[PDB]
Amino acid sequence: HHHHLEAPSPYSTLVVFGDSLSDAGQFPDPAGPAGSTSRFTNRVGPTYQNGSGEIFGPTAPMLLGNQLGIAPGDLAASTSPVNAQQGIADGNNWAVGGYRTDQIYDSITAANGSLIERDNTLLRSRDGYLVDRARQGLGADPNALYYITGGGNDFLQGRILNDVQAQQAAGRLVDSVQALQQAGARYIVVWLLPDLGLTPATFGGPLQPFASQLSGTFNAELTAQLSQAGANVIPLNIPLLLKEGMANPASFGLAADQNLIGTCFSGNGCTMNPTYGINGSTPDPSKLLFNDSVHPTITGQRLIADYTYSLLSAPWELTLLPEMAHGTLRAYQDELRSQWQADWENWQNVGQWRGFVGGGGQRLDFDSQDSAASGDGNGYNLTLGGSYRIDEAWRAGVAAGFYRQKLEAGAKDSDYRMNSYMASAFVQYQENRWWADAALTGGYLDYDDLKRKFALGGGERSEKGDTNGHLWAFSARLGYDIAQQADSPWHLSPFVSADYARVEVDGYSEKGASATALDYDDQKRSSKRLGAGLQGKYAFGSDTQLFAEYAHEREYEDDTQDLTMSLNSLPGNRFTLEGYTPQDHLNRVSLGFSQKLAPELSLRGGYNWRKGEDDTQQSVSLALSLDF
Repeated sequence: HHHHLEAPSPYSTLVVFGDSLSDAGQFPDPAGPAGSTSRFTNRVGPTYQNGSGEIFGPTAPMLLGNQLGIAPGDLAASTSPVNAQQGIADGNNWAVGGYRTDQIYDSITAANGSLIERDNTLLRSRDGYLVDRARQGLGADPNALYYITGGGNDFLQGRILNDVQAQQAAGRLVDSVQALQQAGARYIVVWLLPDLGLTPATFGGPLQPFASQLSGTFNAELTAQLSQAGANVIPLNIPLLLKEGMANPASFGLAADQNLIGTCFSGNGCTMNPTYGINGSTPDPSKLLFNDSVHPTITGQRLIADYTYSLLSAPWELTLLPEMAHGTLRAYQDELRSQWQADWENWQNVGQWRGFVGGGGQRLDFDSQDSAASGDGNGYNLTLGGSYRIDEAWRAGVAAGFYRQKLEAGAKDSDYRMNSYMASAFVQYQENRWWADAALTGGYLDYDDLKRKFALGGGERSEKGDTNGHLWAFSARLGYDIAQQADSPWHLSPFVSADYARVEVDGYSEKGASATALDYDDQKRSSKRLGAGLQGKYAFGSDTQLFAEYAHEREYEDDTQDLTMSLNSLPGNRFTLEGYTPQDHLNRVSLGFSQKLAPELSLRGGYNWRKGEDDTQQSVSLALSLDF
């Protein structure tokens, strides 16, 4: 039910838990305009000063939810006193600045677990997410995206001083994940803890190394526990992303000449950057990574959002790959049918081969779905074949087609290219106004160039791969000629069709092991179609003929597809996301002509138009048909 102007939007809403990394505005903003709320990142500008009247900017989950088409009201905090006083409805972001792992857990599972308190005074309180949901006979939302941060405050408060404590803290994070899973949550984004030695807070200090190694221990327990929790988690490899940013800051929109780990924008608990800091020569928070000692600036927030989005948006394109092959398979079949329609009531003599060679172009055009990217692309093909008239009423033959198809899909025009090699054996019957077709087709698929592009750092990043696949299909149809007359100049025939087609594309691993690089599972997509149609043609005296057909098909394999994958950098954490949904209806018209160039030699052309609810395919062909 997806609007075609919009990007995909798989999720009913975004529900968030965690700490200051994710808080959307639980606490009042004492130094902001009336009704302001606090987020832990820079203010929007132009002055960035406290008391300037400027609000705090957005945090990653807010930016992400927006990208994902989430209702804005959902992106607000869950328990702000400010919202209550203002009459603004509570949102789905339960993250609270200051929360340790145990508090994050309570905010999900416990009575009065969502506490907003400043200086030992309770500002506001409500029951943990699952508790409030339960008081409506509800578990988690099976269609929502869930999103969690946490662990940092455990560290700040000195509750993590050795490997054991770090592992225990990672376990408390996982407890939260499991609580949601057990409650029916089906998609959970989870942060690896950032490398805490690489924050202005500890960087270059004596705590740095112990900070870094305890961070490692935390994440190793986190990924290992999650590996065995069986929850559907999309892990964010934040530490690896940061290393990549450090090595190449300009690619993330950060200043390449600055100390991005040891200086911050605001100067709160950290060395203000002299150039881009709030009171520097040219203040610009977007040029820096850290707003204060641990909290990311607007640029960091966008990076986190874009990083999560790149992972989430991947299946919306990868799931289009089997659809490229169904596309070329169907164009291949159209080209064959065109030959049959030119041959309809007009076969070669008994015992004699009729062969053809031809080619053409095709276009694929997909509109965006809830879990599928919009995309389009051109291709070309070479097809040849031959039939042998066995008998008066029977004919058998074989055919082969080479198809080159490209597709540009997604926000950044990811570039996908495919070589399809198909062949078939077919049989035909026509006797006494009855006619019938049957075709067994096989195919090998070479996806020789797979370049996935996505927004990142105000620019774009690409990940690359190539893969293989194969397909097999059976097609049949049956009709009865309305012309009583086997020598009629025109023939007109209603028909029913049946089609099975299984396309399978092998999984593959994108090259290298960047933080954004994905490894995909095998993919398969089946089509079961029943159709009815009308075909006809008119001969203008043995030299020229025109034929056409219309068909309406029903897809019975119209379940939303899904793709299983993992980050190359985190091989033990596989997750499954939704993709292409085959629509259940398609309509086609085919036009064609045959013109004799000589006794035994016909020139033939075809045009095809296929329309589903979310796509349009087109193809044109030209062929020569000679008689042996």
